[PDB]
Amino acid sequence: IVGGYTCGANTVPYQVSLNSGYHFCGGSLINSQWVVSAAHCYKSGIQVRLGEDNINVVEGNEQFISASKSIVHPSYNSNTLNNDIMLIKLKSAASLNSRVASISLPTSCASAGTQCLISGWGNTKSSGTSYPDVLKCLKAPILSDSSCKSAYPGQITSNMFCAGYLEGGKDSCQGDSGGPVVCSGKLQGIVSWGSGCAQKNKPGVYTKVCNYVSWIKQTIASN
Ligand SMILES: [Ca+2]
Repeated sequence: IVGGYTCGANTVPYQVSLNSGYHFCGGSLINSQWVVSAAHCYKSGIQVRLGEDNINVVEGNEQFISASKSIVHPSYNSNTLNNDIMLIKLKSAASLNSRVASISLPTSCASAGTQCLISGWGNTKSSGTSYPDVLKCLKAPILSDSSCKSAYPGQITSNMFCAGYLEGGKDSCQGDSGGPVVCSGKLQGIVSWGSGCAQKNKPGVYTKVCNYVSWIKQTIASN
């Protein structure tokens, strides 16, 4: 997250870190046994880390649980990033409390102008590299589809939205991918892609979760 603020420990209780020896992507806890992330974060050997603030220090609220199954969306396209969404089943259920909690799926899609909260452990610089140990947060609005398509001609599908600031300076970044965009208490986006981070006229692009609720619910019910 570029241009954000330190969230505070366990203030984003649905945020997870995906770990394969190191943090590589975020995700969101949607019930006690399932996480949703970005398909481009797929790899084998995932440990899901719940209850994290500092990802390099054991602080006392963590739960570390291996994945048993990963399910990339049937229609994910790695070249265009269309359908950039993946479900991860935990080997055992997490213990839920005020510091480790699920986020609700949306019943309706959010409109442009709605303010959302984006969070992650990704790079904090638009030039160069500095990775934080503690969770960072950013408040940002959903942009109109017309603004989004004008920023990224030929690249925005109906399964994507832009959020952020056309003036730049505040955005998600590398290492935030897979993490949550929460608006009005519901999961509306997944950090997906952008051109650099925090550049003028290049806001972040997010997977539009409201298009996937049926697939998510059916998949959980059967797996
Ligand atoms: Ca920790």
